Amino acid sequence: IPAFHPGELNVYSAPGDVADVSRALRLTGRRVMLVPTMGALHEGHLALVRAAKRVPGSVVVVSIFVNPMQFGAGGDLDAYPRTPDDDLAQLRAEGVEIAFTPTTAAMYPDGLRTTVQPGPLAAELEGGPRPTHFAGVLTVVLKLLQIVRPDRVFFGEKDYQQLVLIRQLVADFNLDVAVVGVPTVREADGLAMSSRNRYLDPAQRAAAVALSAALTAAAHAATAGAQAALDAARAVLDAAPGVAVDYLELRDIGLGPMPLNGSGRLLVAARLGTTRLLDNIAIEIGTF
Amino acid sequence: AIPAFHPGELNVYSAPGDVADVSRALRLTGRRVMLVPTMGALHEGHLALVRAAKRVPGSVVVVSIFVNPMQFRTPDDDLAQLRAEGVEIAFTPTTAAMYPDGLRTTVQPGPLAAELEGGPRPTHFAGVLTVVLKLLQIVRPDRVFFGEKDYQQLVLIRQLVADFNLDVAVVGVPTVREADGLAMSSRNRYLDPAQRAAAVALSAALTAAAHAATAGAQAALDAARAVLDAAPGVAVDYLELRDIGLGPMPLNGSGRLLVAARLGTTRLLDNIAIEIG
Ligand SMILES: Nc1ncnc2c1ncn2[C@@H]1O[C@H](COP(=O)(O)O)[C@@H](O)[C@H]1O
Ligand SMILES: Nc1ncnc2c1ncn2[C@@H]1O[C@H](COP(=O)(O)O)[C@@H](O)[C@H]1O
Repeated sequence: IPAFHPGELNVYSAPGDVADVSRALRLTGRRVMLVPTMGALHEGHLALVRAAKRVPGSVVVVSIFVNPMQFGAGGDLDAYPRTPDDDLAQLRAEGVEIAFTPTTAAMYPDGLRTTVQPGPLAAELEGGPRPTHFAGVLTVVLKLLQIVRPDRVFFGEKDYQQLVLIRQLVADFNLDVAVVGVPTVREADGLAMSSRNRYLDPAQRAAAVALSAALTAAAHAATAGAQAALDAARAVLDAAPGVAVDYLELRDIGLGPMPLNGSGRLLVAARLGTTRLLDNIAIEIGTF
Repeated sequence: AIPAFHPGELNVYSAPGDVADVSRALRLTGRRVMLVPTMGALHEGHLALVRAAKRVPGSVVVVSIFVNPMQFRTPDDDLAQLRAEGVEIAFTPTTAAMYPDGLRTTVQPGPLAAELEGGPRPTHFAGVLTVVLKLLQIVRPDRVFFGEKDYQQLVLIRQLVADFNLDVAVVGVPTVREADGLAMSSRNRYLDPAQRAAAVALSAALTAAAHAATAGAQAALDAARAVLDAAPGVAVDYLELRDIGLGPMPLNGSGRLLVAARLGTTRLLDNIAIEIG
């Protein structure tokens, strides 16, 4: 075990350091909570931190790691926002005791060798045109789960397809961790918080309310059925200046090879200028 | 509740959750959990892994018996052998219990899996590493035991453990051999007398190579080839000298010589440590 100062933020870069500290905490009865992030923290991330915090006896580990493996080449990785000083300041303000900030060399010392191959869900929606993205996510999350060995791991409903795929990972590899989904944090007007929102200029920011407005319109229209819900969403998106829809799909909640019934998830992705935004919402069909 | 466990007796569990719960409970009581993965049909080769696991102070030995459909049966007899060895846990899951959602998330091995045995069987090691990762997470052993017999499998499991940051020690156990050197395998019984006599060439070629190695890598390889060449009906699939991690052989130093061959319809493998010079 390296130094651990309780009630203070401890920052570890070495996998072995955080693994030792986590083990030592776990052996003395603390329950270790893990919150994977790519940094540039905002209130969406803090909702996961707080959910973790409220677990009785919890120690909270927030990982910050802009994982190269889930980026496709073409400057996306270099372009990802990095604000380490603000991130650690926020974690201190939240009472988090552990930040895990690994280097690329420590996570990938052998490059890409053994990796996780996700199931067919990874080839759809976000994965359609980024066929390796979710292998990247599931590989790093598996590694983080093995390094930290948390009792529970926290993921946002914001990245709902990611959340579902993490549940598949946990189920399919018999991982002894509880996956906790945390509801999407929104701005006052409905805009889902994201580190990419900083790339919307004033006009795009105004137009971007249409994604959440479309989804919530759809959620309410859904008493009248799937077609009514989808066409409500399309009408709002269509009314929105310079929103280019990539997809809008209503699926069963597991997003799996199962047709939609009473409970679904409506998912949208759209481009505003160069910024790709995502949102999703629970949908109940024929239910008021 | 935790499932029943009778110390000193063979306790058999088919449900992953059950062996998981028992393993956890035992870990907490001051046992070190040892895992020995098999596909049943046990012989002295498997028993050497068992005995290596047993000798670890405070060990409780978990032997898994599971025929993994993804890398492609004497149940009562296997179980009696384990009882005889003083094994306390056998984990005998069904395919449905191991794969309740079918094949979905899997492990994708690195490029070593496309080589050597990955030649004729390109999907084989994905199946192995997928099932071994699952057994590791179910049982959560302190140490997991594999035979040097399947050396490429062993090296790939070390890669799995390293790459996924798994907290388990991987223990390789030396190949158990018949009196004439042939590596023990359930496949040996398929050989007719001519083929069984010819089959001694694999181990003879490797051991010759090991001793020829004082004269350098080429002398070792040529020695092995000459012994394989003295045997009838032995179709060599490969004969390769690699470093101990199965990368390219270094100029001198330690390596591994691996061989595979087909005798009629039966495919046999063997391998040996080589020290160059
Ligand atoms: N607005 C939000 N509400 C809830 N969770 C979020 C939000 N934005 C990001 N997250 C979650 O925080 C984790 C890290 O997000 P990221 O750093 O963007 O990869 C993921 O589990 C996200 O789903
Ligand atoms: N002759 C042998 N000597 C040492 N280990 C062996 C031998 N035969 C099989 N094993 C090991 O026993 C384990 C189970 O093999 P199997 O049941 O063939 O999957 C593997 O780790 C094998 O490498």
